[PDB]
Amino acid sequence: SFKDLNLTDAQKQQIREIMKPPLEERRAMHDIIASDTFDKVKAEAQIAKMEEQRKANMLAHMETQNKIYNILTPEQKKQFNANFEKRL
Amino acid sequence: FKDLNLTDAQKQQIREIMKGQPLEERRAMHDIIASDTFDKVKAEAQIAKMEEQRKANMLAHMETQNKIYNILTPEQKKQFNANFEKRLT
Ligand SMILES: [Cl-]
Ligand SMILES: [Cl-]
Ligand SMILES: [Zn+2]
Ligand SMILES: [Zn+2]
Ligand SMILES: [Zn+2]
Ligand SMILES: [Zn+2]
Ligand SMILES: [Zn+2]
Ligand SMILES: [Zn+2]
Ligand SMILES: [Zn+2]
Ligand SMILES: [Zn+2]
Ligand SMILES: [Zn+2]
Ligand SMILES: [Zn+2]
Ligand SMILES: [Zn+2]
Ligand SMILES: [Zn+2]
Ligand SMILES: [Zn+2]
Ligand SMILES: [Zn+2]
Ligand SMILES: [Zn+2]
Repeated sequence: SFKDLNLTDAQKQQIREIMKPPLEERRAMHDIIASDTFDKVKAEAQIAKMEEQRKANMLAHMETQNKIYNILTPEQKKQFNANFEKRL
Repeated sequence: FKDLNLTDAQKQQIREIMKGQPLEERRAMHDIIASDTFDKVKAEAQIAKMEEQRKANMLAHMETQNKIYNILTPEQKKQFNANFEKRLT
């Protein structure tokens, strides 16, 4: 939550600079779920299918969040970390 | 939408299904984000570790939903399947 940190105008521009759900996966889950048996082998295959895309997405997310973290003041960092701890 | 008109035997059964069917990953993520530099190889390791938990969580979720689907009447399964198309998890 980067909104409730009282971002300065410079920080808002910096975040803009930094920042610049497939139905296939649902249909595969549906085929596993709507069946008269639970096929664990087929489910594990399903779960693993978009491993690479997940990796790319989560690396992008974590890098972006790290970049934004590092434009914060020490006061804002403490708030961001406190918020991080009180969520899950 | 649980607009499926669940039999008390069905609901009893569902609760039973659910009854049957952590922090480390989060703190590691936190420590990657709250770091002076982004460490890609470390982030990749965190992501790979999270794939373990995701597989456990997804298998339990699909198994649970499958068990539910199979306590349903033909008309309720049609409805369950229609609801499925509108949902995202
Ligand atoms: Cl679907
Ligand atoms: Cl944490
Ligand atoms: Zn700039
Ligand atoms: Zn579907
Ligand atoms: Zn199908
Ligand atoms: Zn199979
Ligand atoms: Zn396995
Ligand atoms: Zn793999
Ligand atoms: Zn790769
Ligand atoms: Zn993101
Ligand atoms: Zn996040
Ligand atoms: Zn980058
Ligand atoms: Zn430092
Ligand atoms: Zn495993
Ligand atoms: Zn679940
Ligand atoms: Zn089981
Ligand atoms: Zn679901």
